[PDB]
Amino acid sequence: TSSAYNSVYDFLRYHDRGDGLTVNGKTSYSIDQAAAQITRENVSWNGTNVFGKSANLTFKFLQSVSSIPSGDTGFVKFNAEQIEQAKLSLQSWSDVANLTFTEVTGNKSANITFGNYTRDASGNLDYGTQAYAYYPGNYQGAGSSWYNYNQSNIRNPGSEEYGRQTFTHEIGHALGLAHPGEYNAGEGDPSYNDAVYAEDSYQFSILSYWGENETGADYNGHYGGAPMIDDIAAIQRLYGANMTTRTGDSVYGFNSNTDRDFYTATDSSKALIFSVWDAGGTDTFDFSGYSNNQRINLNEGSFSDVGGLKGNVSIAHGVTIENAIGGSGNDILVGNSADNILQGGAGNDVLYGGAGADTLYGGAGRDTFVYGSGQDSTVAAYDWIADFQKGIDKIDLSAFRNEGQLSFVQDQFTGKGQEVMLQWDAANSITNLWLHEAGHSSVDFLVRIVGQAAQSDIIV
Amino acid sequence: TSSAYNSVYDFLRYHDRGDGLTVNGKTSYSIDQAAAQITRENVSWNGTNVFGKSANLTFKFLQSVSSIPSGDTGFVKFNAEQIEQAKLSLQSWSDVANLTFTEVTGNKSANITFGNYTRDASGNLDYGTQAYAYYPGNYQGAGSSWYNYNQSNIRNPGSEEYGRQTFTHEIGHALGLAHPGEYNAGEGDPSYNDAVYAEDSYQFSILSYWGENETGADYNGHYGGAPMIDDIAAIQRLYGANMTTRTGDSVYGFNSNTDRDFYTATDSSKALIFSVWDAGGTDTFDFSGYSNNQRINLNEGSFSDVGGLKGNVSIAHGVTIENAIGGSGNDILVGNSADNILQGGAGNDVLYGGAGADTLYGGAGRDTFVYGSGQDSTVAAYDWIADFQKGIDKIDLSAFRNEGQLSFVQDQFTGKGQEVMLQWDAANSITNLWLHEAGHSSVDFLVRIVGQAAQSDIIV
Ligand SMILES: [Ca+2]
Ligand SMILES: [Ca+2]
Ligand SMILES: [Ca+2]
Ligand SMILES: [Ca+2]
Ligand SMILES: [Ca+2]
Ligand SMILES: [Ca+2]
Ligand SMILES: [Ca+2]
Ligand SMILES: [Ca+2]
Ligand SMILES: [Ca+2]
Ligand SMILES: [Ca+2]
Ligand SMILES: [Ca+2]
Ligand SMILES: [Ca+2]
Ligand SMILES: [Ca+2]
Ligand SMILES: [Ca+2]
Ligand SMILES: [Zn+2]
Ligand SMILES: [Zn+2]
Repeated sequence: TSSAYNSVYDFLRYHDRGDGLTVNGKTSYSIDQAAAQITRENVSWNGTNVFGKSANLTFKFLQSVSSIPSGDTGFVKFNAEQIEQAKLSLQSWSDVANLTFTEVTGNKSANITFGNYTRDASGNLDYGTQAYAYYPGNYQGAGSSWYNYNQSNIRNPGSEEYGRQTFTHEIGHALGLAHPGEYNAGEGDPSYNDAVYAEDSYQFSILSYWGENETGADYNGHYGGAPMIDDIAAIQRLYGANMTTRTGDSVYGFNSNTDRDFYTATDSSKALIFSVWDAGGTDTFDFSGYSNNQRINLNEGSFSDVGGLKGNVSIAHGVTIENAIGGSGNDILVGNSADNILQGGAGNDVLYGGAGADTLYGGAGRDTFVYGSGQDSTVAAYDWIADFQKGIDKIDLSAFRNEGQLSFVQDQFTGKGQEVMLQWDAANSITNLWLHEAGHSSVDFLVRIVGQAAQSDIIV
Repeated sequence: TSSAYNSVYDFLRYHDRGDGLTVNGKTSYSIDQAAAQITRENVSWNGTNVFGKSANLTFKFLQSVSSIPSGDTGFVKFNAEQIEQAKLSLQSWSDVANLTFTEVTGNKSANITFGNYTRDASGNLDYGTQAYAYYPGNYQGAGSSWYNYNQSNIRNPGSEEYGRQTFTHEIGHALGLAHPGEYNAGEGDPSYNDAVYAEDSYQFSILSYWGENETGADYNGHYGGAPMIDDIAAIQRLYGANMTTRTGDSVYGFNSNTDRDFYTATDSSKALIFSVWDAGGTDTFDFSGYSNNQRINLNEGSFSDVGGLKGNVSIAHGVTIENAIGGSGNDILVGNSADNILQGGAGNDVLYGGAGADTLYGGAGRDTFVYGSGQDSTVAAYDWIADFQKGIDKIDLSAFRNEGQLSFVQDQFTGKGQEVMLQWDAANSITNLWLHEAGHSSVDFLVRIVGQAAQSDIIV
């Protein structure tokens, strides 16, 4: 098999997990096992051991306090930028789980509160700690979240990414989520070594303490400010999935119509770090503004390498994303079982539509359109390649070698199977590529091509 | 399991074939085995043993003859109605296989010719025989077809359905197709008993000699005038499939946009008998004008009971039809793995979307929406039921009993699995039906409903 097919084969297994694997010498958890681990405290605003139940919550920016439940002192109320960013974090949660958030003021009590502190119980300045929060419950301070105003990232969460991230994280605790493992700041000096399972890192959960690098991802110094894939599954386990979110045709990345900063890149220097939740419609990963070689996977639960980062984009369980556009780099685009439109852009790209009737544009450059199986392009649901360049692009059928090397025939099939034919339709200017597969009584594989193709453009 | 689910279960297996079955005490052939049997003469206009190769053929209405190759005499040329109907038959073939037909006149030779006879070699009137034709080849008379002008059905093929049928049949021989079994008129007195395989009947092949009744179908005295399912597979085996036919959104039945008489019903007294070939687009079986209880299946290779007939509609191998509309009768509509829009119409209908994200309208009456498995409506590709009537329609989940009887919960899942919940979204007026299936760690089944539904509308 060619390296183009191999490159797809391996990318499809990027960050495989669960199923009794061991990664970094640790036990590997599936999304759902990570999610049960994150929700092990079994507490939510609906009570203890209540799962799959939605909730309507209130939140409040404290303007003063009689005391802070941790004993810390030097209260300072949220400034305008902290308020705007905290609302974005809340929205990043209610986007994915069945939660509503409504602000209250004055003397009304609230499920989730926000406030800063600046000193410890002794009255001494604290410039060391970052933030903390209290689980849902009926006790004094339940749901309250607290942030160290002496940290610039907390004062400026809109310009310092760790601040927004910290907001999303502490709100997570305030909704009932725990760290993926038993560890907390102030309690010795834990590390990724103490992780219960391999996927305990920022790549999978912003509830983690560990950098995405511990799992092989690399965000180049940036912090995603929104729930990651296992966070989404966890919060949904507690409160149910939100099926009203972005149910129209949604575009993520460049030219985004999400009105969400963490899904939006406005120019090539923007870093994207997100796990997408999308509840309906025909959706596109538009990564067209980057020049880096990217690897984009549209399979649910899978990770992509976008914009020069590694493992920075994923798609949540229960989500189907249909289209992808690469950039000017040499990209790999992998579709899912749906009907996908894949656009490689400039650069020399590898596109794989997988199952379903996909429509493929290699764009400029020397592109390869890869078929891993007869089920990729059946007659009943055939692929189109819409911009094929004779003598420049390639169609890769090397995967079929596993059942006998395919041979070309000019205009008739012998019946021995494992033959490929190109047929030119002069009236429409379409080339039909037919493959009569071993074990098939009828000719069941077809890719239609808008343009001419030569025998030497087909890799067998 | 309910009788609604059972009714779907059985309909899905209507006319099962191949796979070592025996039907009517005979060996059952698959479409492809029937097709190889029909093409056993191994001859086509491209020569002997040439398969999968397209052809550009000519045809001619003889105006006189020096002799007729069978020895029959009393030549009479085609009349205007025979010419129009013969062209429709030719078109019914070139619609499905990669053939073009071009008429020639004067002294030019032609691949396929048409002419009538009226007497035998002795010069005596023949009012008994019907028609015959000669296989492709290089010999004198190859491809010629001949019809008995003393038969009113041959003179009036536009008003007498057996005439048009006979045209399509003899043209079949002229393109290289044989009877499904070794038998021919004049050669003793063959019958369905002599059939090599069970599916040798008009239900499957208009090359057959045997009535559709021999296989349990019933066309109420009508004759389909176009290639049936195994005829399509056969002709495509010889000449390749025609992928340019009806590649837009095509509607079959009432309100048809096919401009084909055999796919078109203009009012409720019209009988439909067809096997559809369609090479692309989003297509609809519109059977809305009938009052009979109908059973409509959108799976490729499957048969339906339409307009009060039995087994009169099928879908050819390699074809995907997406939508169906029933009539005022009590119908069953079965979808395929694609995203299907199913409309039951009036009457009490059973709809089953099967896999994919389907959108279902029960219409007037007491309708049942049936789910046979978790894969029918995953969160990633969920069904909509768009006109659900609380207290009138039903959603049938009885199939899930096979893995434990489903129980209802009001607003939270226990985690034991096999529970169903209805959730009302007041802001949008949508009810979400969630099913947490045994063996699933997350909640993976969802049907969304435009309208209210009661617990007692769900059949577990
Ligand atoms: Ca969407
Ligand atoms: Ca989608
Ligand atoms: Ca590219
Ligand atoms: Ca696909
Ligand atoms: Ca390219
Ligand atoms: Ca190209
Ligand atoms: Ca495909
Ligand atoms: Ca069509
Ligand atoms: Ca279609
Ligand atoms: Ca009906
Ligand atoms: Ca379906
Ligand atoms: Ca109905
Ligand atoms: Ca109804
Ligand atoms: Ca479905
Ligand atoms: Zn924490
Ligand atoms: Zn015959």
